[PDB]
Amino acid sequence: CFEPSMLKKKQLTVLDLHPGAGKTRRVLPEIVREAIKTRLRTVILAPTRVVAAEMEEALRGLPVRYMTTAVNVTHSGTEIVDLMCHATFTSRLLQPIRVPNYNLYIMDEAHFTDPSSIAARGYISTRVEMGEAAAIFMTATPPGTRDAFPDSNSPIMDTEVEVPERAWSSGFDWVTDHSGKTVWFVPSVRNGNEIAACLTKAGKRVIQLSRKTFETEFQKTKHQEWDFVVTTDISEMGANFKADRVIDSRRCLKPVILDGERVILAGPMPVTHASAAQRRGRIGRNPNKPGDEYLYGGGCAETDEDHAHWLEARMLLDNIYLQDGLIASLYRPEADKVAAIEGEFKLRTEQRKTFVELMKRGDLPVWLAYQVASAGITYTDRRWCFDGTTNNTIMEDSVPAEVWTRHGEKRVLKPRWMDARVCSDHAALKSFKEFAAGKR
RNA sequence: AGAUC
Ligand SMILES: [Mn+2]
Repeated sequence: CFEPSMLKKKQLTVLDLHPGAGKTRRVLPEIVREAIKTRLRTVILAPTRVVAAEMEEALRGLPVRYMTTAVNVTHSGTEIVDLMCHATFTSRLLQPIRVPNYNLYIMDEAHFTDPSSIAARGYISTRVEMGEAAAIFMTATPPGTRDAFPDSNSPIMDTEVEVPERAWSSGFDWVTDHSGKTVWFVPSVRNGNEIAACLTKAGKRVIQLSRKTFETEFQKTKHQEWDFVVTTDISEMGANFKADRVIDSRRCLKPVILDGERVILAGPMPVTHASAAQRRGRIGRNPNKPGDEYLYGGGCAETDEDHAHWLEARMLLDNIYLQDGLIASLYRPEADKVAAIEGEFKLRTEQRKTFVELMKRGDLPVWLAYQVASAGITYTDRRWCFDGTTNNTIMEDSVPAEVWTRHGEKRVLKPRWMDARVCSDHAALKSFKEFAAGKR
């Protein structure tokens, strides 16, 4: 557990705190109050807007500069503590700007494998190792450890069973015979839609959660009755339910780079241990309501090296300026997930600004932005969106999607580099069509 | 699938 000793330079502390143990509502305030007392320049790193909003609740009234729109408080101007999301921190490290020389970095959910979180751990741990700063990483599953069954406030009954992943008409009576409340993690929105329809058909009350619907739908879990929450991994962090069962497919979709050539949303494939621990961690939280059960349908992923986020983290970190041209390393327990030589992705000055602008203003995925920038293409030149090979054609409703270009021509979306994330769902395609049209 | 400005 935490002690003020850990606030000295050259100390990186990983607080292994199991789900429900108090990372956000107990330990984080404790750390922040001591940093405020001792006037340490501190940044708090939340993985998501949601967790940031949860953080402000727990830090209510303390002098914290919230560098996120997810929170709106009056700032005194004397605030020495900043709060932002992992991706915001990493993006700002990429700008030609003045990053404060924070003495203390506090990262909550330090297992997050978003490429910007991985890159932030690399930068932060390198700065600690150089003697410049102190850092505290909090998670239930410290990087480098593979325990899918961490401790809990109340004992959890874990049972491996065949978990249905499609609509069913028989053979799974235990799903619907249950009279409690179930949180069911599914690999995708479309997959949860089919299961939710099947459960609704059988007379259950279902709330569905995803990135696209979380805002409006999650509050319903607080105020309406419900039998099932069917959720994507949106609910792995910063989401809590009054449930007594989790059903876990133990699968996910994850971006994968095929042959160095393109990015697909591979799967469904096994989740990591960290993600299984988070999913299981939705229950077993209430010592007054024992009896919770975790029903899971397969193993966890033994190697995450196929995940594109590892290489994308190195693309960010190779281009984050440290000191007179040094390059930060990935956080050591995770450094073996990428086999690329040191500095392989460092871009020269001009191509680097393009990569940065492609990601921030352009909102392209890291891997894609890097392909464009490293080809010498300028930010506003969108011709590559239309001149790929035929197998790069983006479909809409099984018909080649089309775009009115800045030159008043209707062209089929066929990007020179295919990254499935630009058209994996409706909002993504819409954002990329605007990009291909020259609108941002 | 997720993520930020
Ligand atoms: Mn927490």
